[PDB]
Amino acid sequence: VNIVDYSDCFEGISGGAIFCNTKNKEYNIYNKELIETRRSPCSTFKIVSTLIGLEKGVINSKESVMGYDGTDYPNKNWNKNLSLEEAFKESCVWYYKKLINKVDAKSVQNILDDLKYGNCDISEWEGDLKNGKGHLNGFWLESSLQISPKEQVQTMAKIFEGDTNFKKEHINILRDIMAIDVNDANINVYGKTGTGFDEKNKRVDAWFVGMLEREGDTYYFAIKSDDSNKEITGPKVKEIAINIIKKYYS
Ligand SMILES: *C(=O)N1C[C@H](NOS(=O)(=O)O)CC[C@H]1C(N)=O
Repeated sequence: VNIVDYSDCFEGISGGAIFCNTKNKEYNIYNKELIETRRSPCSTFKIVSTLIGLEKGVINSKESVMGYDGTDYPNKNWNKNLSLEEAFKESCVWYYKKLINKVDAKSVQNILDDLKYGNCDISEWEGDLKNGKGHLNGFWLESSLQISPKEQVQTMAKIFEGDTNFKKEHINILRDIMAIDVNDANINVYGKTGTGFDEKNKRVDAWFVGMLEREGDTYYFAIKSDDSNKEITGPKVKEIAINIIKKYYS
């Protein structure tokens, strides 16, 4: 377990990082206190909810659709019968809300418990209704479910090392749709951003969680900001993560 200084890459933004290679159990940690602190996963939960939907047969493949009903949304790309692959990359809220609401709460509870997914607290199934966004809410978006960056890495590793009961075919669908292009063909990067604002503490929850493969070695990682600046988003934290990968993991 190595404590490291990645502050140079964070360019003044408050956050932490954890990279884990489970082959040689090398844990690299920047800001250990933050890395151990549970927060809402926000849209990073789509990694797990995709697998839930696949396992329960709500969806079947990266082409699978959820039956768009014509509702008007400001994001162009949400206004169509988009596939799993597109809904994942566009973080289409209605697609993933419809998906999870076809699954009974006990099945979700048991999968989160099996994955050790943070506090596994789905008690506020409907999410943070006080923000006014109604059905564009859920337990995973600044609501009851909370997970630490370290626990995210532990979950990612369990899934992608094949230590869960999720089907290999379903894991590979997730892998496909999480693949990122980082303009470096000598590393494969996979991940998902998340963005939320913690109203209680007046800080962002900005995430980039995923994995990294470079010549036989795989690193599971989670980068997380808790800055008080609302301009700090998951996309911004993904930039930071990419800088760290290019600097230290090439
Ligand atoms: C998830 O974090 N969300 C869904 C969507 N995607 O965010 S991302 O660009 O960080 O991946 C918009 C923000 C957020 C939400 N408010 O639902």
